[PDB]
Amino acid sequence: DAVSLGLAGADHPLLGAVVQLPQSDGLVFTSRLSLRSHPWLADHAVRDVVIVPGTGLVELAVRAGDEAGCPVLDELVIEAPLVVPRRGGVRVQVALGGPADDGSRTVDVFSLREDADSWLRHATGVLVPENRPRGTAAFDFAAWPPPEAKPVDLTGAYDVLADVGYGYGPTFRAVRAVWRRGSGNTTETFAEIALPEDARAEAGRFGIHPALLDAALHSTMVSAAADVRLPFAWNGLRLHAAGASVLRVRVAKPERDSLSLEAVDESGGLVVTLDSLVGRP
Amino acid sequence: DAVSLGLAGADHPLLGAVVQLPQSDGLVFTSRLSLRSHPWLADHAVRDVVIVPGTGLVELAVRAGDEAGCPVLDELVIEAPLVVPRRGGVRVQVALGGPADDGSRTVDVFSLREDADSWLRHATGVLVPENRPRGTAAFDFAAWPPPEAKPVDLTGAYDVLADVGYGYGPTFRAVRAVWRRGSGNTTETFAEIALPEDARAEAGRFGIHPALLDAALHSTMVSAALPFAWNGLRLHAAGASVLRVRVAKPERDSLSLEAVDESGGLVVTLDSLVGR
Repeated sequence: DAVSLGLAGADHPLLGAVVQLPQSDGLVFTSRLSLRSHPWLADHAVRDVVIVPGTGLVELAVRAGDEAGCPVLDELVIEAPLVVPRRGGVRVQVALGGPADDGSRTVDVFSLREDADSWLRHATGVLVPENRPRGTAAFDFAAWPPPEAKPVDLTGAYDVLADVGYGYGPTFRAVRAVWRRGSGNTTETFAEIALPEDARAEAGRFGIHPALLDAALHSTMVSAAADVRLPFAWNGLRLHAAGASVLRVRVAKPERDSLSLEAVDESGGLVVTLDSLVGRP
Repeated sequence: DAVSLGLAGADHPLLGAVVQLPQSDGLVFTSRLSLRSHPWLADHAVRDVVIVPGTGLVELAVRAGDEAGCPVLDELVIEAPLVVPRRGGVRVQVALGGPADDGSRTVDVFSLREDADSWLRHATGVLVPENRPRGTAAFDFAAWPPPEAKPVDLTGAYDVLADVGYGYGPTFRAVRAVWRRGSGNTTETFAEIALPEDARAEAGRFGIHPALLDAALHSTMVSAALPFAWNGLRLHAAGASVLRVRVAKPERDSLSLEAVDESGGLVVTLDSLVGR
């Protein structure tokens, strides 16, 4: 019970408690993750090591920002994998700094393994207030699949990814269809993403289920696998509608090493936009 | 429970949890106080309002320091009283800053009532590492009561103060005997302080029970029948339940304290508590 200890409950599937820090006008979220308390984390493992996806860190950051009325993820840099131990727990912390004059806050994500004597930083970034909302998706998701987009046969793809090193279990195998359009840096990837029924109830409690956001982006790899790197730098991430479980997505390339994302729900309402994601080996 | 949520248990009767803050090398202790959870708190009330004693805030500050290797309270300035609701809880926070080159750390005590939208600060101060050898009492407590000190009949004294608006309940009525030496600004107050039966058993849970320290200092009020800045408090021994005490006045508006246990061992020294 968070409240009997003098904190508030985070009401969130990955986070335990939040407490304000009146001294700095900041706040801090606390959590303990394990494979026994969060079994579905086992469904994202890179070379058989369970690591919290980049998208899980994004969700944590945006949940913290939203607590303080700074829902926009201006920037997030992923420093070091948040390894979940195959037995035991790891203590997690999301730290939100006090507001600057523009109202922007720093956000950092830390972890402390049961064995450890020092915390490890996993991500550091900046959340900003929403000065001006978006309204509707820019891309025409109503004309679907998009004209002249060629469907990709997905048969075998998630196996070919596992071989290369990407171990997506059932929770993350959410790419239902992929179409492709264009060739070079003008490549567009379109996909339908739907979480398996096992993840559905959880999905509703997230801002966006990290597996839904991960699949939205890893559709590009699934696309390629039918003919390792991790997310490095996130820029301009906004969550527009909470708790989705099924998406239509367009993924494109602003530069040769980067992705942008727009995703809508089946009613055509915006769910997530991402200005830029840069990756690294 | 705390570990479940990503914190550590505080193992202190007035604190719930503690967590490090790697963003700042600080740490934060969290708590919820209520008269249901902490019934003895009701025994410290001013004009019918339950206030966490100033000594309570000292006890939390030093416990927070202990956590970080900064056990000595260089300074604590009390700002707004920490009111305990008659029903439902009040959220308390003790915030400890990162270390200076000193090793010294800031300490701040806040609270949040059940629907306020803002925190109130109650106390702010500085903790420092223990850089001095184990303490020796300056005063000869073994010659007791002191030469030329006069006994003070305490009959009805607590009741006097209760009409003035100091509601000391059973837990806080711990002054047992008082001797007085001198008068006005030069007076030394010598007292035997003992927690009552029920708080006495629990005293081992505290650094020093806030009622015991409160009574150590309010022996002056009892003898005569909410302070501001603490300076230079060292807790030499933990878990005391009975004291011999000398309270003196460094300045006409302040008190100083030395206290020893029944065996003569130093328990707590306090350079000054100032009123203003």
